[PDB]
Amino acid sequence: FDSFWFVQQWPPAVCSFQKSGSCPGSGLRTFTIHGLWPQQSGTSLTNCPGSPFDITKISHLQSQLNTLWPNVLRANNQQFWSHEWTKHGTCSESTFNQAAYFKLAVDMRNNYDIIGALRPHAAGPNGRTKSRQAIKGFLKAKFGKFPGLRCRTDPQTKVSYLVQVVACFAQDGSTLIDCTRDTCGANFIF
Ligand SMILES: O=c1ccn([C@@H]2O[C@H](CO)[C@@H](O)[C@H]2OP(=O)(O)O)c(=O)[nH]1
Repeated sequence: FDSFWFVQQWPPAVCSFQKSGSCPGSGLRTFTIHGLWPQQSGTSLTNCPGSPFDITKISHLQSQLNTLWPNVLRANNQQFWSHEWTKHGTCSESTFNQAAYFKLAVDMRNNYDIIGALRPHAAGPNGRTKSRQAIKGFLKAKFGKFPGLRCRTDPQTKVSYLVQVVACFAQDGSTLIDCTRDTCGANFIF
């Protein structure tokens, strides 16, 4: 791998697309971790053969993980962590063992407070239209590099909503670099 995509999701928006059934994310008001995805030549590396998920290796992080990395779609946090490890984490296991991988995601979340970086500039979430350039600009000013913005379009109204924010890191997992791909248009609701 040559870099990482640290992906955070906005729970209310994610769950807004679940028009049927329960969705725990509907009641959260902060960005939470979706995943830490190793990258290679502009694409995500997935399903690499590696070690099976072992909860005992991250037992010391259970408090932080239940708070910062909850499953927002269903009430089963461990299943989500196991899925993320098997699908993404194994691809960077040559340098980051399971414990280090989850610790890395936690440290990244604690050091990349999106709402805190937007609130002062009147760019916090309020269900109104935001500019892609403005949001990327505020985050670049605070963190030093451009983030990636990901959006989803509502099937009924065709309105675009911000659902995830990506912070791009070099292969060392600590050096921030500019992201280069957005799925958001010029404007979206946030
Ligand atoms: O909080 C969350 C956010 C996303 N997911 C993803 O959706 C699929 C549900 O079975 C899960 O497989 C997982 O897929 P991922 O996008 O890699 O594919 C959750 O389960 N919980």
